[PDB]
Amino acid sequence: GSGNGSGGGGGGGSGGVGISTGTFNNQTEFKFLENGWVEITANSSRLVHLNMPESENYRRVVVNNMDKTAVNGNMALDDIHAQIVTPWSLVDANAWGVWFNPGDWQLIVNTMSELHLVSFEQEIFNVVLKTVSEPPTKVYNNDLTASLMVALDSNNTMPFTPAAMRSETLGFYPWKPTIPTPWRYYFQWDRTLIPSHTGTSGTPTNIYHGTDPDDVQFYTIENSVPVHLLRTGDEFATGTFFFDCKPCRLTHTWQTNRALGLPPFLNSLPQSEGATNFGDIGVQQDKRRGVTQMGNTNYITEATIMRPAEVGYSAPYYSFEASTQGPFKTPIAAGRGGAQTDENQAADGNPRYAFGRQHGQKTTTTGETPERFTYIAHQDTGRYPEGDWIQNINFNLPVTNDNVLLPTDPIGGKTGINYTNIFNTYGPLTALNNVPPVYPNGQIWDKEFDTDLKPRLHVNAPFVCQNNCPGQLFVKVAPNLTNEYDPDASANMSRIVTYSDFWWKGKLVFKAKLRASHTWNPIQQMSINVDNQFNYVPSNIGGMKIVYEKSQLAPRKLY
Amino acid sequence: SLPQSEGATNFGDIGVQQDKRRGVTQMGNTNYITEATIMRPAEVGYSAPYYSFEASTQGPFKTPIAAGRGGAQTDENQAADGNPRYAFGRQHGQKTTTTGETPERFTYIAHQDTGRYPEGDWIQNINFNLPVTNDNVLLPTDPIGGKTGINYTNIFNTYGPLTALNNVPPVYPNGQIWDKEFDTDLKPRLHVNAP
Amino acid sequence: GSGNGSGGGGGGGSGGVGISTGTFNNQTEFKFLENGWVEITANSSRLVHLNMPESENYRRVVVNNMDKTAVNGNMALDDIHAQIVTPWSLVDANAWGVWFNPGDWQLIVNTMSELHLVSFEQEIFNVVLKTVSEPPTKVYNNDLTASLMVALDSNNTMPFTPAAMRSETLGFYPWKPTIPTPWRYYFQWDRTLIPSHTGTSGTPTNIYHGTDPDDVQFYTIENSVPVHLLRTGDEFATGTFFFDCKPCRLTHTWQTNRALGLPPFLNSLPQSEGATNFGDIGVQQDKRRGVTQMGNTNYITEATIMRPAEVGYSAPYYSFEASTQGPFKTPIAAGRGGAQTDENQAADGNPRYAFGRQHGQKTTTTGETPERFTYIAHQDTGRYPEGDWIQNINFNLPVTNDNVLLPTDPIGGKTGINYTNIFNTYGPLTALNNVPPVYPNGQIWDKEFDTDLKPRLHVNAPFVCQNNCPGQLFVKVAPNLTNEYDPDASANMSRIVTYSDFWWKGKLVFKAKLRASHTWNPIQQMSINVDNQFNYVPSNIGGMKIVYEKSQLAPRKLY
Amino acid sequence: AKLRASHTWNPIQQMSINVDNQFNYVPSNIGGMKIVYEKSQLAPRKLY
DNA sequence: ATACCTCTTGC
DNA sequence: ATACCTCTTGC
DNA sequence: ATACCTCTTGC
DNA sequence: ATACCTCTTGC
DNA sequence: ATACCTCTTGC
Ligand SMILES: [Mg+2]
Ligand SMILES: [Mg+2]
Ligand SMILES: [Mg+2]
Ligand SMILES: [Mg+2]
Ligand SMILES: [Mg+2]
Ligand SMILES: [Mg+2]
Ligand SMILES: [Mg+2]
Ligand SMILES: [Mg+2]
Repeated sequence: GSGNGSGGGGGGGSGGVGISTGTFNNQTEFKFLENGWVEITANSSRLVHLNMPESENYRRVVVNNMDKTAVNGNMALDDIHAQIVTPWSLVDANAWGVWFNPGDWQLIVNTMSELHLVSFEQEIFNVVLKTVSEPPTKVYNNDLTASLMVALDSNNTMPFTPAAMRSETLGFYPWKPTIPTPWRYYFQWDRTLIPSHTGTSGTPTNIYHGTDPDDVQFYTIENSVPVHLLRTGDEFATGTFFFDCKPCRLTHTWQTNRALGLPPFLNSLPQSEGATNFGDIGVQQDKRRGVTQMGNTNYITEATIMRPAEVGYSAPYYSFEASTQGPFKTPIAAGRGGAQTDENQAADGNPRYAFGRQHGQKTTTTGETPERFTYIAHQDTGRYPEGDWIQNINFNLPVTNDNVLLPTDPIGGKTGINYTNIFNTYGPLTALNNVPPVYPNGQIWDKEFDTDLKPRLHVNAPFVCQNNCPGQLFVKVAPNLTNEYDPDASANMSRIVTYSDFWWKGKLVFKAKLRASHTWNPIQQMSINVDNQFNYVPSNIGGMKIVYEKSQLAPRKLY
Repeated sequence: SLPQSEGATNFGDIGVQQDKRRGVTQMGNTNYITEATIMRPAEVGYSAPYYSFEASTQGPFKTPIAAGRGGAQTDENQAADGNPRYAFGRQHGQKTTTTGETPERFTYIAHQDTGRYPEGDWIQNINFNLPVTNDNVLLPTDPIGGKTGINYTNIFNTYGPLTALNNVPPVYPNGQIWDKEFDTDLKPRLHVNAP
Repeated sequence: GSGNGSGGGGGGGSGGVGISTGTFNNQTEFKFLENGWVEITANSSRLVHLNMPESENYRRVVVNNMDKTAVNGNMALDDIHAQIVTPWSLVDANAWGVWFNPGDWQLIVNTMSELHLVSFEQEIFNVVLKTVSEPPTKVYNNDLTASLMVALDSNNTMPFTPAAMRSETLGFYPWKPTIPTPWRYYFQWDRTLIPSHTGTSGTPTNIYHGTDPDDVQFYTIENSVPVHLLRTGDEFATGTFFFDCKPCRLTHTWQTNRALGLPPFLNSLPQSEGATNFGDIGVQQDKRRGVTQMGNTNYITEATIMRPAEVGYSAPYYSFEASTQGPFKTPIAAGRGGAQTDENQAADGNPRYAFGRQHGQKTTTTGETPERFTYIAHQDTGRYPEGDWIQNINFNLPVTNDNVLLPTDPIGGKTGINYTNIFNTYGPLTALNNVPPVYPNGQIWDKEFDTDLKPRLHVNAPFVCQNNCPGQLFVKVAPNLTNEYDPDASANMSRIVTYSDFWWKGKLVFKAKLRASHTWNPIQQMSINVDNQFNYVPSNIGGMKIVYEKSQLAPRKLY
Repeated sequence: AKLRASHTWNPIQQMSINVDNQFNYVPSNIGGMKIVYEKSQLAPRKLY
């Protein structure tokens, strides 16, 4: 029935028991420079809460949903894999929402034309630790001398696990607390699994072989980073980090192979208004002057005519490939979009995000179903397979069935397939763009692969750091023991129930550039209205939510 | 959900409905999120036709690969496309005393797990309604062009802007060490004969 | 039902109540220098836990398992001895495992050729003390003003008790806490005990005489070291210590007397492959040219021929000798090894380690039986007695039974004995090596004897400090009293239940040298594989273990 | 070239001799010689 | 033109 | 802030 | 350590 | 006080 | 008197 004793505070220049060590700031600054450059500084802070780990051990676990895949035709459902599980927790902040609110986004997006990522740093403070002790009256006392541990993997020794890919970054609301996630990482494993269908006879091999001892790697924080111990008075801070990576644009393109170059001169123009009064080239398709890449005909049509190269490309879908560890969907860059979609035509390439209350779902809404959406980029660089086709070289037309392959004809005798599903047109002439950011649920920057050769882009984030990326930040509560402890014993050790709270504050800097009017007509711009109006404000209860928004609004020539 | 005792059957469990999990995919239609669905930043390795022979002005020739294969599902017998094979005489490794003019040989199987296991591949209809119907899926089993011993994986290709991979590794002692680059305007990102 | 009061923290430059005083680091550094020297720096930290002593007294206890020895034929089982028991606890860290993990070991061992011990220092911090107070609800409160005591025997006044000899050093896992052991030391005593056998009639004298007052020595910390008192804010640190001792090699030898020098020229060579096509010297054994140490014959054989000196030596076993205080096994240097062993032939010289979870045994395994092993060095410098023999000087052969003594003939009329059991061949020509390290359970360095003349080596560790060795570190909880205390009273004093936790961190430095290829064939190297693969990783539960590994892998000429 | 350094807790793969291959590295009683092939990228590295 | 199984008892 | 059982590997 | 809804009544 | 799996983007 | 959709490859 004691308060513990209240203990007394000694005082240095950067801290003590009853001395704050930090300052809260989650404010965003725009600073206009000469020539239309802007320096955007975004501050962000949060109160973070964290419990002691389940157990102070590292574990090696295997996951096995064999049963589900055992089904036949449920290949895609495979979740098998191995992983190391640590006692540490990770503080990840890589995600649009952590840093900006809508108002901000708006601005950026409407007035700028390109954006560069500059630097970033973070710090922790006002640390606090309390212990619970318990008729179920729970009491809480500060444990003045206990500690919080912190480690920053600046060397990037640990494997990299961006958490946004699972919606586990921090929260997006400055005024409400949040937490870090428990850290874990992939551990190697061999695995086989033969695809099958409903109609498939017997049991296609489906097994977990084990682990290529060659491929083994087991890391630990303890052995690789220096751990800091903070007490309340303590505080920690990373330096400032600078990024090396390309800029990101905020404009989208729209021309496709069809709109490149000099359109054909029309010998004949309409003479009155009306949406049926077309113009006419006025020349026999087989009599026109110009250039093609087709040696046989004399036809020259908007679809035949030569273009300098090729925007976009086509690839297989839905493709699953498989290697040593099981199958996985083959990614695309492009996505699709347009008039012939409307989220329902929604296909391959468009990404889809799913998430919780901490990241956008309405706070007050009950029921644990995740909120979702499919981002549909503005950039018209994807494909409409249905429109594709292939024909015989003789090119005698109108064309015969025997000389043409359609998205309609079935391949391999399977009805619901056609060449477009296994087609691929990437090649030296291909040209395209990087994905666009996705607010607020998009990852912001990402690490590059350590392969000898490399992707030309990643699909999860727009900024890929060329060199090293900022090291991960882990934390964890220091074990607080009871008076009984026998390491020699097999049992798990008992600890005092302990937990901690601390504030975290970060600063992320971008640099961008104002855009300027070039066309006569105005352009698209994000804006509020009666329809969405409520998405941007709390409910009479404090309901909040963050809807997704687009990024590359304005157009730009492609050529 | 974690296991509570040792034993190679005590798996852990995510503990969430596959169609209820949070996260990201590159698939606009479902709500499924599985280790195979989930989005990855890009793609290691690629898949290519085999055994492919192409032909130009001077005759046909095998189309080369970078990757090779390897792993648990091989053991030199599964040995396929990509793995290189060296053959040679006494001056270069074959036992000096051994008589008989048959060359000694081997197939180098790299350690780097960057190749493909075609059998495992598959393709399905966009509607992605599953478990899947035969009509909506193409397998390494179904025969293409009406030829039994063929399937899409033989003419498939997945190289693309997202692809990522490594250079071959050296091969002692029979590997070439360095090599000249082609005088074309555009160039290979690597050669397969030397590092 | 109070929290004690929580007390308030004052602040100096090196500490306070809510100020951390240390940094956790258990990381290992390799720093490559010019000429292939490396500086290996190994850091290591632990959370140490410690309870108040059973009693604040020094006691003088005698141990007596008379009964067991009383048996007859159970001489070896004698455990008698005297000892002082202190209230202090000892922090010992002298043991391979404290400092390196396997990964490390690997490296070292595969790429280096010799290793030197350089310096070492340690420190303690983030001290904490709590008190337990108690329906059995135990509550824990910090006692802000209580203290921890610490003493460092830099003068080496206390008798030296390396704890690894009993597996009581600290733990080997950075991520799990551990503890110090209770300190005690031998106290002199006189004792007699006549060996006997099963078949032995009556009661062989078997007694504890007492104590040669001459030989008496009783030390106390208090009277010999300065004790520091740390409070939470306090922290302590030893200087840095430098070792003076020989290097240790990481290569083993293999030639025996048989492989020294110029082999005999073969006048006749094989002409085809096959493991039966031997070569032939081609000269009558009694007609060859060369040198022996045998004046009588003319025989010259690989076993007769003279060698420059003698590798290895032979000694009695199993020998027990006895002096003033009872019997004890006579130690050997060599051990044995090879083809004719396989842990089952395992004899005299090979050492055997036994230990708990804190030191390698599987953490999850239940049941208090110790894990064990017998280290079998790679260096081929031991003997195979069975092979030995002795013969009459006349050397007329083939030899007669009357002229030869075998490992088979029984000595003293005892069946199960032969000369080799009491044999000894050490002598001026003998040559040999130091023991090799034993990871992870081996002691690392050891003190030298204060005798006028000295051992040429120790068997428990490879590094013996020539001068002084780093002083022992003791700690102990300061008595925390109740309000009642009467020193004048005979009863034991009552104390508040108190205990403490603190982190300890050390740094140990070696310096080594890279090795280089010299032979055509590759050599042995430690490596992982399917078979051992799991020894190096945690179980799905957090099971851990550390298997033993070898040290002198590569070979080296001996001559 | 550049020396490598330990980073994981577990040791890694390493080329080594043993009873099985032992003879590949030495001449026969006749002078038989041979050179077997060996691997090159033994150790692992994160890819990401 | 020999230095402790390389270069290198060099520099 | 460890030197050969003190102070004191100081001075 | 408050300046006209940011940074910034700074520089 | 984060740099490309150590020390060490140090010196 | 042409520089990457302005002024402005200026200053
Ligand atoms: Mg650093
Ligand atoms: Mg570094
Ligand atoms: Mg393997
Ligand atoms: Mg592998
Ligand atoms: Mg002193
Ligand atoms: Mg002294
Ligand atoms: Mg006497
Ligand atoms: Mg005496």
